[PDB]
Amino acid sequence: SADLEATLRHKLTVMYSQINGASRALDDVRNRQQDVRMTANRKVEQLQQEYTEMKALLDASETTSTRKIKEEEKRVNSQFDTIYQILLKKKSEIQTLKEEIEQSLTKRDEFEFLEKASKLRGISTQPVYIPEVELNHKLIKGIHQSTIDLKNELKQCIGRLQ
Amino acid sequence: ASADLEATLRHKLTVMYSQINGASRALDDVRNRQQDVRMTANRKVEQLQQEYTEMKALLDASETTSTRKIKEEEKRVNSQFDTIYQILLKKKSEIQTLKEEIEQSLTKRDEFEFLEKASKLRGISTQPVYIPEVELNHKLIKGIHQSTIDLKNELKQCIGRLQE
Repeated sequence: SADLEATLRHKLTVMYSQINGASRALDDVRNRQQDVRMTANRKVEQLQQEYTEMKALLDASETTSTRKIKEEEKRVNSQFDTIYQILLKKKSEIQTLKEEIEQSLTKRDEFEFLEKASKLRGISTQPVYIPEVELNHKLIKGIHQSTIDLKNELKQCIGRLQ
Repeated sequence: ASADLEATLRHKLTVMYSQINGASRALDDVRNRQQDVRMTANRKVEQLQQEYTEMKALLDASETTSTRKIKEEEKRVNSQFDTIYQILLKKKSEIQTLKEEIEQSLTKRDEFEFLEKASKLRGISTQPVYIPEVELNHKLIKGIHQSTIDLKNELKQCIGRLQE
């Protein structure tokens, strides 16, 4: 009769323990869930680094190429600077001989002219000669294409990994 | 005599005067070839620059497209745990309820009340709950992580030879 009530009392006690078992288990799951979140982020942060480091490498080759192009630009515009120099001289010197020859025929009838005149006939001049210079187009093309040949091979790697 | 000389000079002067303009035209010519050289260089930098921008867009996809794949798995697994939590909470509740019921019932002291509360307790499991093991798929993740390294290295090696 009253055995039933006392069984219930004891059961109550066991229940209390089951509840905690459940509460431990619930906390346990919430914690395995965080661990999982941590390990994910970890691996994302890891793969994020690769790409950063990839970008550093691309950024070098880009700069290193750019410079190679600019070095050529500079190479060539230097040659022209040297040609410019040479041409200005040619101009001013020819200018001087014009000025000489002209002011010589100022005084055509002095006896001294026939002497000065024949001297100036020996002083001949000639046009200015731009030599052929240009940007090395094979070198540049070579690069431009070649950086494409990278893009495409980077594309094809992103292929097989993904 | 002096007839011929002066006339030679006249002709010379006009050869010269014209060569002076040749020289000024030649000077303008080089300044213009220099701009052209500047324009063509810049073009080619600006073009080289675009490749790399486009390269970066491609790297930026794969990166995000991989990241998602990892996050999708995270979600996959935390969903399984959500389902386990659900199972466990429902257990806790059924028990906690029946404790509260049985408890306030001992106020009243009806041995039928008891028989009933006894039969309710027979329909509640007495065993632990079975947490199965849920794991992030490690092959899938390693697979990626290493594989993005396998990219870095092959991108490095392209940049090598495609730069010497």
